[PDB]
Amino acid sequence: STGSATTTPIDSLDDAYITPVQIGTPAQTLNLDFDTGSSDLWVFSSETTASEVDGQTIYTPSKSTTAKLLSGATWSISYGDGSSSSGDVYTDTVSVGGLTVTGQAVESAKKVSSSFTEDSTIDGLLGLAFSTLNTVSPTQQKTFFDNAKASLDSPVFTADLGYHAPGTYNFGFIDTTAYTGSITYTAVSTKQGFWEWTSTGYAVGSGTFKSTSIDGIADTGTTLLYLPATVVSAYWAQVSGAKSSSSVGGYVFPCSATLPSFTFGVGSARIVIPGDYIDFGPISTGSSSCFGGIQSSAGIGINIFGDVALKAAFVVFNGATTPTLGFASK
Repeated sequence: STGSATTTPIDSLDDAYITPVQIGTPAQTLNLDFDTGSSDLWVFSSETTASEVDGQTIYTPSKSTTAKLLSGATWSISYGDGSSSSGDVYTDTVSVGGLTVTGQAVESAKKVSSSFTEDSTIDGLLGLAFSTLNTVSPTQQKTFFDNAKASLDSPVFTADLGYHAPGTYNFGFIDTTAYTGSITYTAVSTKQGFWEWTSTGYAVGSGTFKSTSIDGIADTGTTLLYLPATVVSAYWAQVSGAKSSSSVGGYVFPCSATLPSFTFGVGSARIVIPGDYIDFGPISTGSSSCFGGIQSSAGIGINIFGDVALKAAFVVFNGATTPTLGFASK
């Protein structure tokens, strides 16, 4: 089997991407944030505290003939941005892009933090990291990918995120029309439950490439590119008037600037992030200070190749017995 679904930016900045997902029978379509940095499929639901719902579409298990309470199971998750959610668990039929899993754990939110409530466009998350990170207790649950894997034509999914445009998540096949050149594969460590890999270095603009190992994760659920302070300083030093602002919470730059590109290494291959991908616009409405898309990871504990980096590539998440990542230009 295979699946193919379009993923759409939630706003003009590509802050996140939503993908429609069918849950239950008859189908209830929710727009989920596919997150390769977490491993829970959770949704706004008929159980979510009413004051914490503001425009999201909810899953109502009582209206699904295939929903079953997963008795005794609870979940609770906290994300890198300080957001959180928790609740109970149903199993139900879940389809993505024509690929169907029966018996998928669908984590029904009873509580969500303010950032979720305030984002009306995101109806929940669909985690695509390794199932060792799933938070369901007392019986850990599998991701949609892990449950689909054995049925897929190839044990892979691909992320093809757009810049200010829709893109695609494919499951079970690699669309050889969706990228240019060849795919370079690189080793993955699953030790922390993430798609963790080591970049071979970077360049700023037309500068020379610096060969240096940068361990980090491929995370579709993180907007920005978070790298070591040395690398980030080197990038923003090439932008007149850029500075790190403790009041704003990262590097800002004059909105009048033209940003340089940023290149990262994948083995001997190179992925180039155009400068415009690194512009996240005014810090507040009407400001002439703009927020940068490359930020320091120093206060995180991990480097994160988030959407800024991933949307410059066609990315293969190879879930074979020995997982690997692949990157191609596009």
